[PDB]
Amino acid sequence: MKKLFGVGPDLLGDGKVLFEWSPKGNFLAAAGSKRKVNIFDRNGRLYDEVHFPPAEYPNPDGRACAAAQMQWDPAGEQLAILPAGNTHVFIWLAGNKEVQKIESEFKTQEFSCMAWSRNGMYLGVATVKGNVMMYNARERKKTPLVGKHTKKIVAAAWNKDNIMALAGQDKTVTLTDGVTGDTIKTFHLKDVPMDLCVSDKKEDGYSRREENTYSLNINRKTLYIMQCTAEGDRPLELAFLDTYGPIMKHSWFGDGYILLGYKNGYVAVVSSHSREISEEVHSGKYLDTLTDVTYCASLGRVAMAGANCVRVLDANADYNEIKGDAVDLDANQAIEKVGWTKDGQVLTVGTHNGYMHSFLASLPMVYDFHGTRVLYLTSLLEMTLLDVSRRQTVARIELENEPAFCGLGPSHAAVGMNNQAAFYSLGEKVGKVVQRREYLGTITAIKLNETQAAVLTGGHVVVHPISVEAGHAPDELDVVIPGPGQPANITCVALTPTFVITGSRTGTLSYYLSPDVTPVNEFRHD
Repeated sequence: MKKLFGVGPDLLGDGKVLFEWSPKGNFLAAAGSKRKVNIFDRNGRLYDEVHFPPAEYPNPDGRACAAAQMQWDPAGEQLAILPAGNTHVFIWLAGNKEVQKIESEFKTQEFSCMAWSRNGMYLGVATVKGNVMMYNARERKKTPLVGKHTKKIVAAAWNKDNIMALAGQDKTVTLTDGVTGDTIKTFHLKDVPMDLCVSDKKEDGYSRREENTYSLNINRKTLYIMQCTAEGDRPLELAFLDTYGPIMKHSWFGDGYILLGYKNGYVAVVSSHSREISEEVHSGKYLDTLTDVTYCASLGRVAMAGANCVRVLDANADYNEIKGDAVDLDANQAIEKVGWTKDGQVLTVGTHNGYMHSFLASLPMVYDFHGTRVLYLTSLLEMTLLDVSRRQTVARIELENEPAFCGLGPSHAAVGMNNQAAFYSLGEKVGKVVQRREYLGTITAIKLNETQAAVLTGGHVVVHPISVEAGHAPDELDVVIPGPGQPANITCVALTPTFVITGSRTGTLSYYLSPDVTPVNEFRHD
């Protein structure tokens, strides 16, 4: 991979880096030893800095993390930071930057773990005495629930059934409803778990599509799979080989698969169904240390957390160490948490002494084709007009605006965060700022030709020659193809020099011989 961004022990301190990505992909919150969380950007810039109050139970270990267990809800609206040794839960809003300090309603009781709902409207944060507070995102009220466990709940996860599930130190799994507040089911473990991953167990029979099968890594060696969907009520026993090491943390992923991250660098995958349950489909030695395993369920990428390096396993290619994706770091750190973006853009690597490490994955598909020339992208700052046939660089188009679209015209290239048209000429200057047209609507289907860009924005084919001279404005030069007074129905436009081909919803494939507004032909796609 190529290095995108990385922070030393300055905004984190000389400690372990624990992170979680937003599902939006534009926010990454990394917490280090010092009591500050660095919310990052898609480029890795510091989006927001939050300062914690002095903790009532400060951490005596320097090589650790200030946040006990933080996570992002799968909606991208709130960040629930849970600092270590505190009596508060910081809901960080990604919209207005304000920190919602939710005090503990259990009369100054130290929190242990939290869990985000898959729907996003529910939140359950656990204490070290087993008490779990209830918080709803849609109403902003705090509801205390006194008594769920008798000891510290190490981790917790929600499900799609709105059932609060907990992994407490009292060797119990409480499946309490998030609406009625009643314990629906209770599963008794044999020892102390440390994680809780709730995902579907697909079988060849009939199983429920909602998250109802739970899984807990017990003693960091043994994983129980109890089904609640349609079959059985017992934790179906899994026996794993002791030579592979201890599973430091499991994480359910894929089609019922289990990401068995064995602490000795071993990786296994166990399928979960009725016929064979205890078999290990994936078997291979990959590292010597595995302090963290993780999965992104969009690219099939499994990241390792070794003592010195980070190995990327491509689940699309049967968990192979792609060294073009794998990362070797300096021999003075120890990757404690490794992660992916929830949709997957950046390999996120956190070491034990504050080296924030983040690496751009396989490059995004920001490409447009106009003949053999391809307006593809090589990095988030510059896309590259590079011909496939010649493999010799034609244009390294710098993108001051965010790369979200590229309109490959023979004259210009329109880039921007789907409303800005950062028109980038491809002639005398590569990537020059021709126009910065923050359009009135989203730039849906722009089409650039030798003069104009058919900026189909707001359902209107905005047609305007991009090379606007000094003293002129493209805004008045926007020749709206379904002009003001004509209904807008075009959902794709093929701006060509011969014809401005506009694909309407009504089928009016209009053919404007003059590039502005006048047709000599109009195809009716009935």
